[PDB]
Amino acid sequence: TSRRWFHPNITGVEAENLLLTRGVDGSFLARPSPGDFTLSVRRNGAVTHIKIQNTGDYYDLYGGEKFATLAKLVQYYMEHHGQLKEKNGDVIELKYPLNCADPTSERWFHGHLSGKEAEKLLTEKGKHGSFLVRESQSHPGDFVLSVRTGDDKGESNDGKSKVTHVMIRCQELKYDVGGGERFDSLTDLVEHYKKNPMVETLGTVLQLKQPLNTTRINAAEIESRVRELSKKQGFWEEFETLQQQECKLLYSRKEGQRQENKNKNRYKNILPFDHTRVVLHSDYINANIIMPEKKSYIATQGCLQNTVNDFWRMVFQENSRVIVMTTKEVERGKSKCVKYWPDEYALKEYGVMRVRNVKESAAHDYTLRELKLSKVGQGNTERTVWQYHFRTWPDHGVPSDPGGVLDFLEEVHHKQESIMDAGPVVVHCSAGIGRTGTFIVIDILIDIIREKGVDCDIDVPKTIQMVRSQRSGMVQTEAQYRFIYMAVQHYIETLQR
Ligand SMILES: CC1(N)CCN(c2cnc(-c3cccc(Cl)c3Cl)c(N)n2)CC1
Repeated sequence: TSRRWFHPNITGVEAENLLLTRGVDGSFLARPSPGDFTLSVRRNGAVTHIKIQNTGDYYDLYGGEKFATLAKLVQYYMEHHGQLKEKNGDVIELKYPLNCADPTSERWFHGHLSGKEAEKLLTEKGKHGSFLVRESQSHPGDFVLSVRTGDDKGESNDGKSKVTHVMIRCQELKYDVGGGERFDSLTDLVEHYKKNPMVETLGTVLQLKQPLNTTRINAAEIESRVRELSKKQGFWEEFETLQQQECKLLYSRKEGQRQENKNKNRYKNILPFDHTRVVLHSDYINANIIMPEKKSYIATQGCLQNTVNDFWRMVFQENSRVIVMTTKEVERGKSKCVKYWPDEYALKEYGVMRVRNVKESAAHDYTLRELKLSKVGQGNTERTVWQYHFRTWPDHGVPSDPGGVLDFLEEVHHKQESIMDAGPVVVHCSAGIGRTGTFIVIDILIDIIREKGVDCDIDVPKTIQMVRSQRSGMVQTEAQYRFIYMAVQHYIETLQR
């Protein structure tokens, strides 16, 4: 569970060179291509490149299956759960992950950074255990590990906290700390000294507890940050650093893997976490609760014809009053969601549930439907559910401008507020992770902003990671990540005007 097999800055020829020179039959590595990826596997003394497409909904292993994360794909195939057979029939077997040495995707690596800058950052934002690695300014080629140790966090003036700088020599492509073991990369060195902290001569234990947070920003300055991330790419490096931490979120999904529930998932290997699974009071639905660390969400898949009734049971049980569909019924020739709502003015029964379609309202980017949900046998249980069906989301990538999405979310939020103590807001697309995660993260950040104003801190990676711990693969592509950033920027600018 390390994910050292993903090389962010490698190309096809370099991957072939690595697999043949420093590898053996069974060695594999994943690499990024424009939005797609490649799994290069050594077999029979040669290399085979399998394409992995991710347009925004899921990872598509050509000749394989759909996955919410590259980590889960590699796990699925290494552990023999599935066999990556080729069109010929011969099995392509993953065996030995060829570890990468590039640290640009590590949370704690800040190349362009001086000693005084790093010490100032640690004094300001770091606490006990906060650490970072930087390039040595006095020794070109070597590095420096700056670690803080003390009692409290912040720029204290009592001598209880302090910053220590440990030199890291890079000799013959191997990293050491002036003596002892020589590690194959900065990552191995950092992990070793995380497990086995250094002890100073007088007792001080240099604990590498958490990396120094460099992503939390004040909203007012997002503009600058965006430019700082636009000058490889800033957005790309930050999103890849976020992806690197996906192997720490492979939680249990046994309920979705049950044989009774197989037919209730649109995609086989995209399942809900057990600890945030939506339980029905026939208890299974591919849905998860998303709770920001007041308004909660339900992230779920597009309805299957055999799950519409369970979907409406969920909406009723959870007392949800707002639904957000971010996909049309068919995309690029494939079906992504079954029509689960009645035609305008019509009334339809889904199992024990009943749904009237009172009125519809066609907007530029979306359609609003005022449905009335009730339970057959008791009319007192009639309630109004407002379905906001977004229709102008491109089949590939993300919108070019976030204004439509922002007004959409603003209306959704006002509607959710109009109903007192309303249940979670249901949000779904196809697999319920890509567009769903993007919309939910944007809604969370914009709610923070609207409540606390411009004078507040926002952390996009932290929010996305908190949401990913509740459903696998929330926010799928770097395009959606940059779109989140740009939508926050646009909302800040509109509020400032
Ligand atoms: C310059 C650099 N090499 C790439 C950007 N940078 C960072 C920092 N922190 C995060 C972060 C923040 C909160 C949660 C999670 Cl999970 C993550 Cl990963 C991040 N994604 N990138 C630092 C190193």
